Amino acid sequence: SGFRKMAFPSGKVEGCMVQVTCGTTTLNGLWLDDVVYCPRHVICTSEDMLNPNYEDLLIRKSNHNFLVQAGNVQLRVIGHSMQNCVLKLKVDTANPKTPKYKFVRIQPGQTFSVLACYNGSPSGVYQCAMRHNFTIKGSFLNGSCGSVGFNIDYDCVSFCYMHHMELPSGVHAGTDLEGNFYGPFVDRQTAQAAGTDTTITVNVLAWLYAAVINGDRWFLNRFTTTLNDFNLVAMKYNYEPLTQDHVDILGPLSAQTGIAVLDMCASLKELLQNGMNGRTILGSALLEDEFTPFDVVRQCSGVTFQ
Amino acid sequence: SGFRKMAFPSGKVEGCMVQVTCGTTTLNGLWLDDVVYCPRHVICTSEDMLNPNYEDLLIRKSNHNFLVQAGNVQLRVIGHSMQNCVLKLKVDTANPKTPKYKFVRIQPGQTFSVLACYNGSPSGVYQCAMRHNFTIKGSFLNGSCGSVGFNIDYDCVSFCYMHHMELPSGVHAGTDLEGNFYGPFVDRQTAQAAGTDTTITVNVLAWLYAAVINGDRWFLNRFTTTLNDFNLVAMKYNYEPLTQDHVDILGPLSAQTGIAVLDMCASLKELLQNGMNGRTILGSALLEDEFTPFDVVRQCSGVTFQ
Ligand SMILES: *[C@](O)(C(=O)NCc1ccccc1)[C@H](C[C@@H]1CCNC1=O)NC(=O)[C@H](CC1CC1)n1cccc(NC(=O)OC(C)(C)C)c1=O
Ligand SMILES: *[C@](O)(C(=O)NCc1ccccc1)[C@H](C[C@@H]1CCNC1=O)NC(=O)[C@H](CC1CC1)n1cccc(NC(=O)OC(C)(C)C)c1=O
Repeated sequence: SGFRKMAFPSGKVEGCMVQVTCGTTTLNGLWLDDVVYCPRHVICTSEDMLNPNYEDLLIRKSNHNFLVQAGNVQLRVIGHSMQNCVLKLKVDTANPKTPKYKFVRIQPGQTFSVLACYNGSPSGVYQCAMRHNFTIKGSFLNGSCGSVGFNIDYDCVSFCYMHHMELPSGVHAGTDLEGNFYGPFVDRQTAQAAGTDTTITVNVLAWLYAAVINGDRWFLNRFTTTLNDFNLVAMKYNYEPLTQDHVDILGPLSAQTGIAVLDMCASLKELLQNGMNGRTILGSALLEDEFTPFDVVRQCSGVTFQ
Repeated sequence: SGFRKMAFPSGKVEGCMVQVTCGTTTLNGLWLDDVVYCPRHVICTSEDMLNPNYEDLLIRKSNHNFLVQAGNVQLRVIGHSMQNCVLKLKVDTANPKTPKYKFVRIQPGQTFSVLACYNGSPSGVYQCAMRHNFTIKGSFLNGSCGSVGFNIDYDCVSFCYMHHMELPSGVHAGTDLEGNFYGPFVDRQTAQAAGTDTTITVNVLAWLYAAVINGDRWFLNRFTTTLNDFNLVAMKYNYEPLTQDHVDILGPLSAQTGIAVLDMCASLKELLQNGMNGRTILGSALLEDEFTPFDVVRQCSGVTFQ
């Protein structure tokens, strides 16, 4: 009973957070086995930030220019290397708290938990979606760079995001753990714009299934729709096209509720055309799009992790 | 920048969660030093739930009846005791991961993080407010009882909630860690209902201040109101009366923004009377009341825990 935006338990990732300082800049790093991963702009001064030549700047650095602290312990840096927009600092000690992990690049519409960290110390946890303009709607202040986003499957932590920068109107951009940016962005202090954002249709449909599962049924109508006719309306309201893959992905939820996917699309189509008429769904007065189909199943069926 | 509903990092609590089985009932317990805390109804059959005589039921229980697992390590129960609605199981092994902790009874209007667990394994984290009707808007399934709510101050975990039950409005009720229910609820299978609930006015104001700090400022206006006139309008909408102590508690956010509380109240009065005209505030189309002034200050100033 109840439906909440829910993050993964963050303990397995808390144990990996360290502090990385280079010269005047302190941010967070991720300590896995004997490697610390952090944003490469830790080597920049405020002047460098406006147009940095990272390869040239890094040649000027040595292992001892990197001060890495895990709580009250300094880790010795014995090697360093750049991979795209992240640095990899080899350290002489392996992290005893390293969880089972992998690095993944997620797709737009997929969600993950962010452990917001400052000076190597975890501060809070919240859920984010990779939007189709490759931004996230985060909560990030000075010092949060190097905080990571992740999912947990059983005991395995999949790291998918490392935080680098803020974009206009309070949204955020970063890389995967191989240092490749999500979206057309670059780690440079210059004006950069994100593309127009859109609503994540398959996620709205998942959340409408969550609503039915939790006893909110008032938006269900007696119609069905074809995929084409639905998308004609969806595009008029800045919704992402719904694909047959999306329909197929919603299958398990539609079996759980006895409401065919294209029937739910006909109810969504009516909501888009007529609005919500001042009524709420799952305690929201708008249509929510940052719950994936899996998020809904996971929460409504009690999947756990250890 | 950016403002998100944010839970505390949960790892300090994850290291305390265990599974407690008694007969056919399995739920979660909280393992601190050599004591495991869990809901006393773990000793009940469904037949016991109608009017359980907990004192008599417990007398018939052996230490051997209590099967406690921490991961795949069984803990030997060597003693048990009842305190109000919580059972205290003394175990052979003190929890090596016991954090610095306190037991506190939170006040209505205040927030805390819930670590939802099943079979002693953490599954997710989210923020809840203790409502004025002594319920919380949680997400809890079969097997979640014994999950706890907490705040973290520096390195001290203040445990304030243990989950016991769901109500016929989709909300939840439980105890403090001394086993005393919040609200008038009882741990037996009887018809129970949440009282009327009021909107937490001081929290709505704090969230409007959060909005301004993050640059979402369209609802600000040049008008001011008296405290009494604001409360005349507020009371009609089932908002909690705003006291002078509330105005004082908002002092830090008022000073940060330069917007006097009675100036902000004129925004809130206009939003109550005329609605939002299809705009959002921090991404919400309704007025959010589950952020405390401290939650806003904590998030917008970036304080950290360890
Ligand atoms: C990250 O570097 C960080 O946390 N660094 C440690 C630190 C920084 C400053 C002071 C003390 C310690 C920050 C994270 C930012 C901060 C505010 N919100 C965030 O998400 N990243 C940057 O500052 C980033 C670095 C560039 C990519 C390499 N940066 C620099 C300068 C400007 C912006 N953004 C910005 O100005 O956006 C607009 C829309 C123009 C306001 C930026 O992200
Ligand atoms: C908690 O006891 C628990 O999780 N126990 C272990 C377990 C239970 C069931 C199956 C396997 C394992 C549950 C938590 C509830 C369950 C679903 N969501 C929750 O939040 N608590 C209860 O069942 C509670 C126990 C009473 C306090 C001692 N209980 C009993 C009887 C009735 C209700 N409520 C209820 O019927 O609510 C409605 C909305 C009317 C369905 C109740 O919580």
